[PDB]
Parts: sequence; structure tokens; C-alpha cells
Amino acid sequence: LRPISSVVFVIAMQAEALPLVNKFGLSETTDSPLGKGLPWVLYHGVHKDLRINVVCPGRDAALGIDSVGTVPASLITFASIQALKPDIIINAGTCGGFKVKGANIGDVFLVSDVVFHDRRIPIPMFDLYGVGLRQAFSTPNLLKELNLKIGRLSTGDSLDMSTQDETLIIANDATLKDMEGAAVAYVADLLKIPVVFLKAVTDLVDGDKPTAEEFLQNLTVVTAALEGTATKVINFINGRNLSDL
Amino acid sequence: ILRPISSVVFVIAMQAEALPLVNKFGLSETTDSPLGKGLPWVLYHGVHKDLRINVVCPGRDAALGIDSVGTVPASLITFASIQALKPDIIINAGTCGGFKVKGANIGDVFLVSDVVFHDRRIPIPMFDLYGVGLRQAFSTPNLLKELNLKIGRLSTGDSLDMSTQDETLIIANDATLKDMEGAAVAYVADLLKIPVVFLKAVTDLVDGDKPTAEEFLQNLTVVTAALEGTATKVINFINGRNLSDL
Repeated sequence: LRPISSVVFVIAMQAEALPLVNKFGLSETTDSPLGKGLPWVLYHGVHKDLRINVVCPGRDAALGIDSVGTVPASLITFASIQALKPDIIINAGTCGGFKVKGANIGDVFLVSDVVFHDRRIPIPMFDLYGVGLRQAFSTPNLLKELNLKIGRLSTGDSLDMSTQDETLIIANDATLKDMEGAAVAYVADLLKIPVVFLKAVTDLVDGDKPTAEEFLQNLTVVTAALEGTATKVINFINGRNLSDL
Repeated sequence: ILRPISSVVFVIAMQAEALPLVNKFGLSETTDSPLGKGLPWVLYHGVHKDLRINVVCPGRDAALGIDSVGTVPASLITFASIQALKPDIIINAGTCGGFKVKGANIGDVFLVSDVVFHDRRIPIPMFDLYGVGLRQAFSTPNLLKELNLKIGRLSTGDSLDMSTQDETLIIANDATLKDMEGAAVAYVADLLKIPVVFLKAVTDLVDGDKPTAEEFLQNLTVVTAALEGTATKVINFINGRNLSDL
């Protein structure tokens, strides 16, 4: 095969992208290559053997909060793949974790496989489709070298967790809970692009703090840990082919 | 210079829901992959009188062949169709559950006034309203006057069933209709500034006495014919009119 030459990061919140942007000296795109009048942000750069791009769903028109959730993440994954034809996608972001599954605040996890906990369609065939079980691209050398934790990720468009959500998340044996991962994998699967995840724990879903409060409290520090890992991930990938990880 | 509507996109989640409409207007399946290669998405195009008509579906899933329902695939095809096909107006036609307390009956084909999500709960200020994603459908007063369709709020979520948490939000948002793509089509259409209108045909009563999946499957064929019937009259009404006339 050929060495990986192009990597796209899909990152939901702009402050989580920014340190990575600055670290690799990436520039904000000016020519709206993913479509006109869109709030989306793309940062581009060439670093050693890798073209590097980072896409975010951008600041919402009303208030400028990050356009989080499965739909915007799915849109930018699709558009950036079609526009750039990367070798690999990395969906980097924050997530909730389970203490009983070994998750701690500030851990940056790799993901083995990914599901939805909030697409409940109680009809055969549709049920499995809804769950949308998908495997992350195998990166055994990356995991070993960086000494990263790993677990199943469960995706849904809510930050909190209803009773029904929790039953499905426990049943699927997830270590991690986010708001976009499985939608990224659906699009990547559709377009035959390998996908890796980097999910950084801001809050303990089985813990003694409310989710929204804990997430907001740890966001700044955990973002920094996520940048430290994503940086190492980029350097590791440089000059390797997909077989090497 | 402004002009009468020349191009319409239909976004339809299930192929069987799209076919009656395809047959009615003699549309043919595109072979040129206008939205991108290697995808399961299906596009039908044709010309009826003064209007070019595109019907797009998220396609049958690779595993078992079932319709790729839900907000993500709908929002992708909306996005790709807008960019490639450059429509004047989008119509999101599909089936939905209805609340009989809100005046909905099985076989009713509604015109949506506005749209929300009931399954994006982000209990943080600013994020909360964003998650709900309240959006107004394009104003079509004359169409409503002509066609006499019931109207009401649509509430969107990626589940066919309704958890207790979903219900609380659906009740408080005073929706008449419940579906699986609507608010996401609206989101995408807003982003790209395309007028969107919704035709939602009631297959099951969320506050009735029949299990949802069961009632939906039972009524799907007859309600799909009803939906074709309304969409046909919508297409014929739009013909020759500008946006501001509906």
C-alpha cells in the first residue's frame, strides 16, 4: 500500500479544535469549499507527510454556540470527505464516561465500536439499523504506543440521560457516551473511509454530579488533555500506511 | 428578477412512499449519480408542465434492504440535493403519528406550521433552544385555502416509539404530529436558505389504543395512497405560481 497522506478531524466544538489548530499551524479556510453561507469552519495545513484538515459545524446563527449533535456532525463528515477525499477520519471530542467501566475524568479513549442509544425502532431489521453497530478502524500499534484506554461508545442527541437511554446504554455495555460518534461512523461507512475516535471524559455518568454541571466544569482542562493525545496521534500516523495503523 | 417556481425537491424517507408519486408523474430514476458515487440514495427526476420535479430518498440499507429512516440520512440527502439540484422549494412528504386529542385522524394529510425536535435535550442555556430547534415551515396560505389540509406543529425524533421523556416534551411543545426527519430537513433547509414545506400523513394515533409499530405497518399502504393524493394536488397548485403566491 501507500502511506496515509490526508487526515480529516471532525470536531463538534470550536474551542476543542482551536488548540490543535494552533499546534500544527493550521489556517482557517476562506473560500467556503464545503458550501456557501454555512456556519461551518475548516482549518487546513500540510505537516511533514500529512495534509491535515479540521472541520467544525460552527457557531449557531442565533447565539454562536457550537452546532453539536448527530445531524451537523454527519453533514460535515459527508461534505469534507467529498471535498477532500481523506485517507482517514478522526472524530475527536469530549464524552461522558462510566466509572465502573474504568473511565476517569480527563482520560482520552480510543473507540473499539460505536452504537446509537436513541434511535429506537421496535420493528425487526429496523431495530438493528437504529442501533447502527459499527466498528472503528483497527489501530493496535497506536493503542499500544500511546498507551490509550479503549471501549464501546454510545451516541445520542441528548447531553443528559433518560431512564430509557440508560437501560439501552447499560445493555450495550458502553464505556463512553457522546452526541455524534455513531453518525460520523454511518457517514464514513457509507463513503468507505476509515474512522478513528478520540473521546475525552469530562463527566462520570454513573457519578454523584449532575451531567451538565460536571461537563462544563471540566471542559477546559479535558480539552487540553484531548489536544495532547490528538497531537501524539497525528505524529504517530505520519509516514505510516493503514496496515501500520 | 423573480420568477414562478421552476424546480421542486421532494425528500421522502421510504421508497414505497415515493413510488406512487414517481408513477403519477412519470419520473425516472437517475443513472448519473448527481449526489455522489457509491451511495444507496435514490433520485427520481421529471418535468410536469412548467416544473422540474426531483424526488430523493435515503435509499435501502446495505444489510437487509430497509429504508434508511431517521434524521441523519434525511439531512444528508436534503443537503446533497440542495447543492446539486438547486431547488426553489423543498417538500418533505412522509408518514407520521398523530394525536387524536389534537384533532388528528388516521389518513389525514397535514400541512406543518412549525417543527421541533423532542430528542435533543441539552439542559444548558442557549444549547437548550438550539436542541429543540423550533423552525417555521414556509408560509403557504393560498395552498392551505385551496387544499383545506389540517395544520399543526410537528415534533421530530429518531425513535418510532415514545419514551416517557419524549412524551413530556412532545406534550409541552403542543405538537399534533410526530415523525422521524422533519426538524432535521428544516435545519438543513434553513442553513442553505431554501423554502421548505411538510406533508405529513397520519398512519397511527400516538394516543390511541393500538401499538405504534403495529398500527403504522397496518396503515402504511392506504395512508401512502392518501399522501400521494395530496402531494399530487400540491405539485399541480405550485405549477406556475411564484413563492410569494405560494
